[PDB]
Amino acid sequence: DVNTLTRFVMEEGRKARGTGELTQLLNSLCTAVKAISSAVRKAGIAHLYGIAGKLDVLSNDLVMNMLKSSFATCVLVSEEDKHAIIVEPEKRGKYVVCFDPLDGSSNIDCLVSVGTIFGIYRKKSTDEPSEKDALQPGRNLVAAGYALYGSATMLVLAMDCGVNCFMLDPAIGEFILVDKDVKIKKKGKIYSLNEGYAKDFDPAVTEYIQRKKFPPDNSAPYGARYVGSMVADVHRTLVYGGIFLYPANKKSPNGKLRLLYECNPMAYVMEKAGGMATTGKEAVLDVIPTDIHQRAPVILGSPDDVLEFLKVYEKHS
Amino acid sequence: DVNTLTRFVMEEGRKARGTGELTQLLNSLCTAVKAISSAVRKAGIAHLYGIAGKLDVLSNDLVMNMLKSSFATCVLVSEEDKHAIIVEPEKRGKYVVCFDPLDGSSNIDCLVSVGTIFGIYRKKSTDEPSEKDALQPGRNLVAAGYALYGSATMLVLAMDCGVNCFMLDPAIGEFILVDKDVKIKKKGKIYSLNEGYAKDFDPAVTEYIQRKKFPPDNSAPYGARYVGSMVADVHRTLVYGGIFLYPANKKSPNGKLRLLYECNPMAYVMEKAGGMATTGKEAVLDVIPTDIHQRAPVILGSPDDVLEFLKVYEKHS
Amino acid sequence: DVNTLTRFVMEEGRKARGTGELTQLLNSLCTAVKAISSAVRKAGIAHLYGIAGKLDVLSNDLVMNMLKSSFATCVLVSEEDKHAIIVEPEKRGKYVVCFDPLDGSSNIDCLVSVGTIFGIYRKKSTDEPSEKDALQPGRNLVAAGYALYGSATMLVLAMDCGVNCFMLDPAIGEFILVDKDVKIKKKGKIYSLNEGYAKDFDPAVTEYIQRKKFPPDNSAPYGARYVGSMVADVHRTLVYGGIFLYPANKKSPNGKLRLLYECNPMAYVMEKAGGMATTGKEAVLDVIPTDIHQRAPVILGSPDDVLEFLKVYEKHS
Amino acid sequence: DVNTLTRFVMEEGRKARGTGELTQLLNSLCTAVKAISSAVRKAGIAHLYGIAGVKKLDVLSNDLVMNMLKSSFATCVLVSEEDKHAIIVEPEKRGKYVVCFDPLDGSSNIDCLVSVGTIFGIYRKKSTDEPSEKDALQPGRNLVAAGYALYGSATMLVLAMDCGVNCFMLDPAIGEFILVDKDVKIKKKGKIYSLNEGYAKDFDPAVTEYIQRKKFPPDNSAPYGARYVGSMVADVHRTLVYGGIFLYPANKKSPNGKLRLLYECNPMAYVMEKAGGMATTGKEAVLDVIPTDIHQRAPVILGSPDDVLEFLKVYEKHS
Ligand SMILES: Cn1nc(Cl)c(Cl)c1Oc1ccc(S(=O)(=O)NC(=O)Nc2ncc(Br)s2)cc1
Ligand SMILES: Cn1nc(Cl)c(Cl)c1Oc1ccc(S(=O)(=O)NC(=O)Nc2ncc(Br)s2)cc1
Ligand SMILES: Cn1nc(Cl)c(Cl)c1Oc1ccc(S(=O)(=O)NC(=O)Nc2ncc(Br)s2)cc1
Ligand SMILES: Cn1nc(Cl)c(Cl)c1Oc1ccc(S(=O)(=O)NC(=O)Nc2ncc(Br)s2)cc1
Repeated sequence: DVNTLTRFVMEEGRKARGTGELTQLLNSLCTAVKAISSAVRKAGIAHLYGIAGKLDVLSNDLVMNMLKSSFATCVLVSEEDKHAIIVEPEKRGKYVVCFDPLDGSSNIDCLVSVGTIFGIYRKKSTDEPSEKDALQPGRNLVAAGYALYGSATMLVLAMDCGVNCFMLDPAIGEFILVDKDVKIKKKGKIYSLNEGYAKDFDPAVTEYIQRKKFPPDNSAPYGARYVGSMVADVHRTLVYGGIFLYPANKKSPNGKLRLLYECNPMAYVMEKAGGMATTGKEAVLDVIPTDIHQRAPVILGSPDDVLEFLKVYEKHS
Repeated sequence: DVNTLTRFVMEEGRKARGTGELTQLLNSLCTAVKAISSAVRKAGIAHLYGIAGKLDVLSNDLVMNMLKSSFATCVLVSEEDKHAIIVEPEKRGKYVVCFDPLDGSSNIDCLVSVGTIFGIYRKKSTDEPSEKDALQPGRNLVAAGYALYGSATMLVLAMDCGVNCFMLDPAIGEFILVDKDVKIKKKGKIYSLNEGYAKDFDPAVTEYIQRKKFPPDNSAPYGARYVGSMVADVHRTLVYGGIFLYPANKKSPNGKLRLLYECNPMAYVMEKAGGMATTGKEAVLDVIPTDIHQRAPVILGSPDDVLEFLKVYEKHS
Repeated sequence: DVNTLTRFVMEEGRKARGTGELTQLLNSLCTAVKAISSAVRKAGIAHLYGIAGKLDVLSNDLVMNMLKSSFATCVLVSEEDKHAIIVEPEKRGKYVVCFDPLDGSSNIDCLVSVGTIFGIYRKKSTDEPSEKDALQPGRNLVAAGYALYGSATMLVLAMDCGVNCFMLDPAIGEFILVDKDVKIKKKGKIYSLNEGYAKDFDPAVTEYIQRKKFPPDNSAPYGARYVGSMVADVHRTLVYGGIFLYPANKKSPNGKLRLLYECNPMAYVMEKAGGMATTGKEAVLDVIPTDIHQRAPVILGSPDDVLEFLKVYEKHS
Repeated sequence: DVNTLTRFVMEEGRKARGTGELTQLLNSLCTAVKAISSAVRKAGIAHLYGIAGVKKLDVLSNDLVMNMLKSSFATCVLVSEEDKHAIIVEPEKRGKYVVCFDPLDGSSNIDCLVSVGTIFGIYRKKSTDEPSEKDALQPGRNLVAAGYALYGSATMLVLAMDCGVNCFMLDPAIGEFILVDKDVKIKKKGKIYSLNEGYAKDFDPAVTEYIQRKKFPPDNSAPYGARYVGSMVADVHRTLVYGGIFLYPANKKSPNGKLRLLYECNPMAYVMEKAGGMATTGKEAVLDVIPTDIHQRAPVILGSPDDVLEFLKVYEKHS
């Protein structure tokens, strides 16, 4: 039987017997994602170039408006907005959404892959909506994932029962279920990070990457990959295995990536696929935020590889 | 005024007052690229998954058929085909085409950037056509370039008078002139290579990469990017500046990339944009081929960055 | 606020808080409509014509497979099938759907307008399903409507509270609501029928056409339009006003158009918009079918015009 | 072998060993036809209805056709249904051709999603005077090429020239016109007539009789069927594809007809003849009328050759 994202979400909703508010959220999110992809692939560009005589701003506008009009959300935290967004009373619902509307849109001049990342939280108190409702630990996530605008457009959706991958067919505007319940390899052969920052590496990271290149035994050295776009680099790790690092050093003791709308959804997708995601000191999903735009270090991927990193990291503790 | 790819090539053809055989070729190749892009973006994939009840092989078949049926070619070399292709007598024209129909289609499961790379030669010998007609050095190219199937679909077109970039507008299926007479930065700040082969690196490469991480003049360290797909890495280098390296290792004593339909078209675009491309001993475009699938090492990019590598290279004899 | 067809159906579905089975139905039907439209507009025709080396049949297969796999249907009557289709046990649900997957596709060689017409009924008995579940009169319709593949693709959806029109935006694959709670004019200025059949006209129709061309009270005469595809003509009647006639004559005492999947869903749309639809003797919606493929004559449109037709009609006994 | 319109035009242009001006012309028109098609299909309508928080279609269509032709460097006078006076292309962008076009015919009923179309006729500039409006006052006999885009259930381009008529189907996945029907010819005699019978009370005595013969044939053969979409491009292309007759004739209230000679009557007549059909005004051939005004009207009766002749026989009985 053929399966779409919309058919998938309704069947899970009927199993759980909810009211439908979460499904209205996800459907709005898919629709916004399809409009973003259309703009990213440059539909209608000939008109700007004079046939008859902004991209991340538009992206944030498509996601914002579609969520407000869903009548299912109450607080929206975005990489584009300095303060959290409070939905007006007439359009209010019960969910909290943290998103990066166009991850990697800084290097979009080289036609690099870009993506939309989201984490969806349930609102905990009945107090007036405010920023405090987005300050939950990654363990509290209801669902999370990302859109990859790569050679094709794919939506990866993680929930309690696991991770599923959907492919956008642009002829009809439908996400097609193509990979059910994916699990990451127990141990990989690729390591992923920016080695240009070598002089600033934490001493454990230095040794761990050295062990990937010069094994003390006779194993094969690892290969290396780094796109510079999180949605792309993390998605390769899921599909091929290996380790992804944007770690802490003395210059950025808390890392560079934002915890809420980058680190948490990817940590969630990883753990639901059998992987791990750590800061070195603790699991990313266990961190309690105190600011919506706060940073977190992250090392994620295959479990044997993260354990091997934690072994070196603790050796230097 | 709006300019398209077809209008651009027709304008250049009347300037040159040629017959139009090259125009029919370029038009045929552009049609093949618009077809491949539609396949890479998964248009119509919903039917494969039963809505009504290989990709690089297809890419190879689309480029093969459109070039044959243009009546403009006589020898065709492809990464998918073990031997060169001899075009039948009724469809022969005066040009020779070397192409990789879907470069990077190995990592196409991680939705990595993929692309089509091509190089165009006027047949040189008057002999009956054979594989020897594709063994010309890259200096002899009439035109060269690539389609990058990234976040959007772009065609980069290089010729004697320079490099032009066209953006595919899928709404109307037309390439739109968006970057006229493009030039690479004189010097960049990103380096690109697979550091997993560090244990097999030649001493010259070992030293040059050391200089990128720990600069001797206390300048800021370069950043590193490595997609693992040549079309993406080169286009990022072209759009931003910097250096791209795939040198030899123990597994590849003659280097890894293919000279005919990977290294040379990229050497041509670089030099036509003001960049450089070397193997260490000589310019890639100066290499005289003896076998159609032969390998070459390559270091290319911004002119100041490649000169700095060769300076280190001659230090080690 | 922007509204899509999917948002419209879920919000109405939550208004009634039904099980979700009818929503899973309409979502599947909408998905088939987008697929038909893409093939009707000739997406991918280059592959059929050998770029790398039926339409009503595919249309019927898309609607059949998408409805079966919705788990919301058990009996399906289609213009393409001699007998009704009984859904297999594991996929049986509670709704009955009548559809013409591609109305007017015989004249598709002149690129005339084509359309999909559908009506949805509820299962009548709790016994095992059979054809009798589709032999309901039009008065029982839960929903009905049509897609018009014209200069654009529009979905007109009629239900208890009235009729709404949605426009397919092909860039993103979403139906956008453009006309809310539509009503036809009380009286129009256009009549629509095949006047080449003048020789077989009932005396009443002849007189009614006489008064439109030569008004006895010197009002201005009506204009004439006749496309020859029912979905197109009916939609023109709704948008501009007037009357559409395919009536009974001595040769076809029961008309030409089919009652289940052409006449009934169109009569339903008209009445829900403030119009009328008659066979001359009674309302179309009051007709009891005895065979899934039985015919009925139809006169529909503006209320003053249907009454003026019946006025002449009753004078002639 | 697969054939596209761009490949087809480059091949014919190379046979004739021309300069390339006419191919650059048609290529610009094909692109204008694809942008119009994309707009008529309502791509991007979600932005007009507030999905993220303009021009009428005939204004955009006329702007698209105008801009692409000027920028082709192949034209010098442009007559459009939208513009009162002829347009003289500025000196730096002048070429040798004159184009009379209707950019979106039938766009009045576009609210009922009726078929719409683009009609065009191409002339070479004849005189060596500085270009002016008079350069468009040539009779239809002078056409280099003519045709139409029909934005119907699919988008098709019909191109007529000296050697005949060819049809291309737009594949929107790649944006290419694909040659699908080569060298079309209309049937010698059809079974469909096309005109607005609602205005019967003003009919000329012959048109009354001819339509009388089609509904109640004197030889008791089967009657013709009637079709009238109300949009010229859809109706005429149906005539070409299936045969029959299309009529918009003269009456006492409109002695010169309603349709315009330059950008409606002549291009449809030209396509008809190059496919084996006829097109007449009753008194003379459409292609033989010498205009004195670029927006002057003409009656037109066109379609299968045998069907048009039966009209002219009735026409002359009434002198
Ligand atoms: C928790 N989680 N995370 C993802 Cl990801 C997915 Cl999937 C998923 O599973 C649910 C759970 C609850 C809901 S819900 O609360 O919205 N319930 C409904 O929608 N019920 C319906 N009734 C009629 C129709 Br038709 S659907 C939706 C999806
Ligand atoms: C050399 N180079 N490399 C690229 Cl890339 C491009 Cl662009 C370009 O420039 C030419 C040069 C020669 C030709 S040609 O030899 O084919 N001649 C013609 O096409 N003549 C025509 N006549 C009428 C029309 Br209309 S076009 C085409 C393009
Ligand atoms: C009857 N009619 N005809 C048309 Cl046309 C339309 Cl609109 C319409 O309105 C309904 C009424 C009931 C249903 S239903 O029985 O399927 N119920 C639900 O779907 N409930 C849901 N719960 C959560 C989510 Br989310 S939807 C569907 C549509
Ligand atoms: C007269 N007519 N009507 C239609 Cl319709 C068509 Cl088709 C057609 O036939 C010509 C004749 C001449 C030209 S032309 O004068 O523009 N010549 C060229 O384009 N020559 C070329 N050289 C290299 C390339 Br490549 S094409 C264009 C089309």
